[PDB]
Amino acid sequence: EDELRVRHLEEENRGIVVLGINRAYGKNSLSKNLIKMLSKAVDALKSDKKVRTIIIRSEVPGIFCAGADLKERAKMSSSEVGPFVSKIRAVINDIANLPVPTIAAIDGLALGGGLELALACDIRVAASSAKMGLVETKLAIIPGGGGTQRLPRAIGMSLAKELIFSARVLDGKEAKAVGLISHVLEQNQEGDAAYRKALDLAREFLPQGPVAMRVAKLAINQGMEVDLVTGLAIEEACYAQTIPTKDRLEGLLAFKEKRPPRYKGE
Amino acid sequence: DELRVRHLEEENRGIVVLGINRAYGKNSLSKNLIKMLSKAVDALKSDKKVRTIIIRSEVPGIFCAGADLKERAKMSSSEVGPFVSKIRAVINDIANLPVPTIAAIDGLALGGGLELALACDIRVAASSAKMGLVETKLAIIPGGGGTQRLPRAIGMSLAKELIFSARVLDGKEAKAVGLISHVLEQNQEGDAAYRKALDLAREFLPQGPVAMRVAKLAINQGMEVDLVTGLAIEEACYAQTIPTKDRLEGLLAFKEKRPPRYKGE
Amino acid sequence: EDELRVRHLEEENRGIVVLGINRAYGKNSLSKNLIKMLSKAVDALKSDKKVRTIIIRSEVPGIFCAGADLKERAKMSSSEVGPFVSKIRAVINDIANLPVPTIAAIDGLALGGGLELALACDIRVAASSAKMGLVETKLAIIPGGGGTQRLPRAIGMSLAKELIFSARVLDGKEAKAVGLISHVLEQNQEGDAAYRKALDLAREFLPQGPVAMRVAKLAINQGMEVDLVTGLAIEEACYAQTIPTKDRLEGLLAFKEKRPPRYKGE
Amino acid sequence: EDELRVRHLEEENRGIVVLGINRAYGKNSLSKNLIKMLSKAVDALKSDKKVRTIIIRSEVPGIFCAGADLKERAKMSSSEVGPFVSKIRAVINDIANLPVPTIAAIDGLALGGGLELALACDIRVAASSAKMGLVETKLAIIPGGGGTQRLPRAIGMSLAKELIFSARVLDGKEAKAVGLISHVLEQNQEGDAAYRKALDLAREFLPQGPVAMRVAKLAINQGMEVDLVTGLAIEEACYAQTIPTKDRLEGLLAFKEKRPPRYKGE
Amino acid sequence: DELRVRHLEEENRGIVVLGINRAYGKNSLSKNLIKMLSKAVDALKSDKKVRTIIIRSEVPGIFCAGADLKERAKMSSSEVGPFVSKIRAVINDIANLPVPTIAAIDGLALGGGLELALACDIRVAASSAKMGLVETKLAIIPGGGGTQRLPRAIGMSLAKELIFSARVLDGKEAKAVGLISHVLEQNQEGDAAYRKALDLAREFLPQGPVAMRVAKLAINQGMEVDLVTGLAIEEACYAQTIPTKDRLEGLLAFKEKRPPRYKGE
Amino acid sequence: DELRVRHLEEENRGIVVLGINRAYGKNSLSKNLIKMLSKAVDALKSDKKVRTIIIRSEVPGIFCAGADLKERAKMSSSEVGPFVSKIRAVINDIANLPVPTIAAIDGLALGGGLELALACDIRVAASSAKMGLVETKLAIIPGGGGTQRLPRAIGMSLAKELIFSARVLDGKEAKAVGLISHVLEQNQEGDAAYRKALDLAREFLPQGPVAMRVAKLAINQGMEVDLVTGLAIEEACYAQTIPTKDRLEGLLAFKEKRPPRYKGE
Repeated sequence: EDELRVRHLEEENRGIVVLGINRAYGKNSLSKNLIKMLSKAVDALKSDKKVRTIIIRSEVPGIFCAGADLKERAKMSSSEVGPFVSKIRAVINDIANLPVPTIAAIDGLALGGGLELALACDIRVAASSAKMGLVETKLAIIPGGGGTQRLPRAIGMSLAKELIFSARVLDGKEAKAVGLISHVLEQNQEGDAAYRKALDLAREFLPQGPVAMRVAKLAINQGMEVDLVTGLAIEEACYAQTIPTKDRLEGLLAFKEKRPPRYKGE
Repeated sequence: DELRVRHLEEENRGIVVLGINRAYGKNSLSKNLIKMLSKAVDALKSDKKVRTIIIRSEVPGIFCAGADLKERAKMSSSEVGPFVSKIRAVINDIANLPVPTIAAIDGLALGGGLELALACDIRVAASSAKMGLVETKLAIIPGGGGTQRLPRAIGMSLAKELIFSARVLDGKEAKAVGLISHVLEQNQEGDAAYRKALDLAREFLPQGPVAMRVAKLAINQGMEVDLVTGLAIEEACYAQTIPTKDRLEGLLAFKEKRPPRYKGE
Repeated sequence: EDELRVRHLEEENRGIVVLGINRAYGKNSLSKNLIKMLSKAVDALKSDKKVRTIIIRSEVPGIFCAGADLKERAKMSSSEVGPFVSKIRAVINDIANLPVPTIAAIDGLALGGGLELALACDIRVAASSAKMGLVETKLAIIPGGGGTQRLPRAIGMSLAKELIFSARVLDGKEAKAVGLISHVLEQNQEGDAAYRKALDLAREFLPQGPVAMRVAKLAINQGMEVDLVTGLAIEEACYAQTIPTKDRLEGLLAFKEKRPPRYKGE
Repeated sequence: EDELRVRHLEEENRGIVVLGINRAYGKNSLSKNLIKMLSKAVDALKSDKKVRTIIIRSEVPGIFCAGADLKERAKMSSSEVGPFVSKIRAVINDIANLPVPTIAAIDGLALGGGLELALACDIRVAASSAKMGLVETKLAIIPGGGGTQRLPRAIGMSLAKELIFSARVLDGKEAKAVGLISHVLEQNQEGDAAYRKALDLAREFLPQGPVAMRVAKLAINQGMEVDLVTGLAIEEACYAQTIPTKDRLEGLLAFKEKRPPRYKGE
Repeated sequence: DELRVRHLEEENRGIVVLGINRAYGKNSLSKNLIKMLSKAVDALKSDKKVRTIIIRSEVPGIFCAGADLKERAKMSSSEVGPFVSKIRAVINDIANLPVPTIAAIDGLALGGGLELALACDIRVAASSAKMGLVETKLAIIPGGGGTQRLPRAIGMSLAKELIFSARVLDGKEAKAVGLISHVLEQNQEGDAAYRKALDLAREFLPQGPVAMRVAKLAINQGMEVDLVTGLAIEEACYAQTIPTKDRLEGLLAFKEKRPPRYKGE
Repeated sequence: DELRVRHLEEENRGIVVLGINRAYGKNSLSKNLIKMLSKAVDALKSDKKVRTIIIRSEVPGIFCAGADLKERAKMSSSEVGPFVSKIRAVINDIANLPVPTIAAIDGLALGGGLELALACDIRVAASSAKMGLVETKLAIIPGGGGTQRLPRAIGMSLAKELIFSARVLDGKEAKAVGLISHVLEQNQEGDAAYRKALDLAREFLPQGPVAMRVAKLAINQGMEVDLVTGLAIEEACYAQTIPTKDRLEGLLAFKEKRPPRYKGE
């Protein structure tokens, strides 16, 4: 539908792919079709061994993602609501599990599923003028795209509760103050400052061992959700996977030869 | 009268205030207060109209100083553990209250007092309020859930330092370590935190009663298990809002550009 | 060997034991020998009945611990690397489980296993000019001393990922900002300002009931890795161990006679 | 009134407390009034210090507990059902947490809440002609008293799913075969064979250290629901509570003096 | 034709059968069979009429021998992990199917085949059927969920012994160790397990569909978290059956003393 | 010399036997025996050639009666806990040994003795051998990890009954409740369990040593967390066998129709 663009950058950004939501007519809302294409694009990247970092952003200035489509929802029977919402929770969850580092570039409004999708990314950067929040309670529903789990985990229980309870919408500076995002930018004339920073942060990842980066992610994500001792065992298991890699040795042969390693993900 | 339960009205309709009023014992958690607190909390657990609860003190300069140190000295060792466990228990029921809860700290909050506040979803305190867990200074440990809720609320390292040092912080410091989410200058009446709490609670009033409750359950429950199980819980909680009249009124209210009229169901 | 010195301070500071890494020629790297001595000291302190607080520091200005020695590593068989790194992970984990309060005085560089050792301590104090990070990914490996677990738990998942993915090194001032350390200050002329602070902090711990302090640490460490309900049960079981102590009585007595308590452990 | 009987036995049964359900007119179903009494009797029994073992049984021949009273349920508006069922669940869980060993004597029908009640007990004894099961699915609902959790834990997930999915009722012998009960025996002329076997089993628990017995239950119940390593720290904290008991020393003293021990709790 | 998905009728209406038809390679989990399997499994997740699913083999004497050994020798080290994980993931989706699942083992079930059976809620096998995880004999380990579901199904001790020894058991032994819940003597047609499966399936058909699904969720999810969280999960699952027409029918039927007639809703 | 650690050979190569030779105390867990046991276990953790470990007593009719009472009665309150923890810690180190472990029970196995056995992967015992946890009869509770390993091994209800009644079971009863995986009639030499253990041990030897090690890790670690994390752990362990020469050998062996010859790596 062209509503979702999957670009593979080059040159200086080689190794970076970008997922851009282009559906201004719907405020980039999650229509039953946009999640299909999203779910489709996500599975594709799951196995894409070339990718080293993934940026998720919008190509519609002023808007990141307004969440689920109110229009379609009001035309859904109760027995259909649950299934559709769970579909969104699952795609958002697959995104949280992408193999490489993920960065959400919020240059605009990010509500409900929009922020939940961003919460699924490893890192979030946003313009100070961007607005985000989970307003589900004002509609007598609750965040249904993982938000009740990821928000408390990212900023703490007390603040995640207050935001969800008051269904308050924060701006870039506020989100930054509560830790919702790790970098607050000054919006530029093209309305893509968050994206530029994300790209910049991404390049910063490109020079590392592809295999080490992926298992580092796995150790962090998996370990945080089990007791520390099991987490340590998981760290050992991920570390073991970097040992028989050419890259491990290429790393050593690069510093001994005083030269930038040329990792291949092997 | 050592425990006041007020159902506010008009603009504050839906807000219930639990006020500790034991000036004589510095609002210490005596056997009696603990009993009345438990009755109060259980009754509210089943109250259908409440949309937010505020826990505060009706004695200026004092939130709650903790367990009655006098009664403790009059308990045999075999009675200590059971008693302290009753404190840990009631404080845990407060943490599980169905609706949003706000602790208004306008005075001293020590031991069980601070733990009581920790059981609340949100904490608001005056700058001049003093709070801390000084159990280690008495050769014991926080026993009202503090060893669990303090590290969870501000991180392990800071929680450990505070407990190991038995340090007491003022409102400003509490805000700085994230022990509370709102801090402000005490006012002439000595109820600044309470006034602020009231304003914050009003912000919760307009939301769907059913969704607010299951939202609380998904957060409290989900945070204590792996994320995947958490998502399943979020799914089971969301599912309960679908067949509610409220959910429909929300979509209707949105379509008729007007304020939603929620009644729970 | 004087590579790992164990000082048992006394009078005014009695109860405080200082563990000093002194391997200037190797930047306090975790050589095979060091971990062996470290493990012996840790295990010794484990059962020491007079300790009340342990401070871990370097006696080498500008260097806390550079992490795993890159020399010895480049000389290991792929089947040896794993077990070596695991020994580091294990000892660092024994430090995490020391029975009493532990403080890390970071007056110098803390990289890889060095920062991981500091993470294993209960509290971290550092100089603003001190550097620290986990740059493993740059070498196509991941943190192996527990970093993938403790870093995310201490400063949050997103920031921990950003630091590990980019392999960024922070200074004390930045570490404070992200909550990596609890106390930051300006290095003094002696180059031991973190240490002075650590010492001052440890002294705040001395007056408290020794038994209560140990089970408080047990309740917290253990409770943070399980559900809150079980954590409450743990707190109860830990509290129970303070009820039949002489110190608990002394405490209620001191309070009565309005005087300073005199604790002896039991 | 006498719908719930609490008896404090003596002579050779001193220490055994019997809780008998006596509501024949309603098949001992869990009516609003019966759950209240049960909750009161349960709450009081926790703080009870002389109790050494509790037996839950029925004063009515051929019937243990039919579960919830379908009469009241039909008169309950949808908004009242969930809260009432969670109350049955909570009380049954309190039964699961009683301090001393618990034994369910099943001399009759045990359906739904009745069986869930028996599952909250540490040990289940039943007449071979006793019938028991969770038939909620035949009513388009699910076990609501902890059955979805306790049945799978007690006899395994596969067998638990089959019983709940088919809403099958088993007899005492098939219950023993699937491990639902520990002891099964031929019913006697009195119709209280299970109860008699429970008393004998109970008497086997009396001669043991009361404190050790209690913390042992805590250690078993709590450690089973968390990772094993945390479970080991829980065992540690529980063992500690027996160390400063006079009973521990009595045990050692009784062994030396080759004579039966005389414990008193403390 | 390698994967037949049937929607039975008559007395079996509501039962869906997924049959593996690849005698060519002992129903081995080839790249194609896996893609087809995943497509069908995903399709069944949204199938709103199915009330129970049975997984079986349409090839007498063989259930599924596991991953295709021929294809494996052609994969690079970098291709193995991904492929094995795909299998582990598809087997996990089967384990998460909304309705009751029954594995009918009338033949050989090795590695992925036995792991596939472990993903089903219930297993029935002919006494002459052989099954096991022999990965260790090939210097690898069960990679389809076996190291997790086997210990959970039969216990740690027995699972390690089977995996350490890479031993193959027959239906009778599988019954003895609790690996299967139902064992029967095989028949000429070679489909005795499938026949028993259908009969068991029919036992499930009359129950409330919504209650059946949330019961399965409560059991699967609660089992992998602490008991208390598990009770909260049960509460949330039970709540979803409260506002259903089926639940009122259940009560109406009991009062009219007739068999209830459920429709999901 | 109270603990012999021998590395067998000729058909038994790869098997190491751990023998408790301390009859003057019923093989009780003395400070000294614990020190030695801990040293052996820690040494075995790096022994690159071992493929299976057997723990048994070289004293007829006795496995291990647990901690030594004589020493205990000489320890002050402050020393018991630390010592008991030391027992729990070493027994836990045994549960974590890298290779399959079999406990050969040919005699009395009480307290720490049975607990040590519970730490092994598999338990074999003579029908006449006796074992149990009688701590509660001494006013204490199992302190070697029994409160945790027993319930997990035979179920909560049974472990509670055994611990509460401080009952002693014989090999036959141990088999019936699942406490042990194999029971034999004792032989004239009084080492029937040992011979069984050796035979069972020899069945492990041919398998890929790397795969065996990571198989145990997947099983032990996966069983203590949620299934999903467990599947992730299995993936990480599976991944380690991919770049091994043993895996390739396994496939080549099959192809050339000949028994595989693994050397680890």
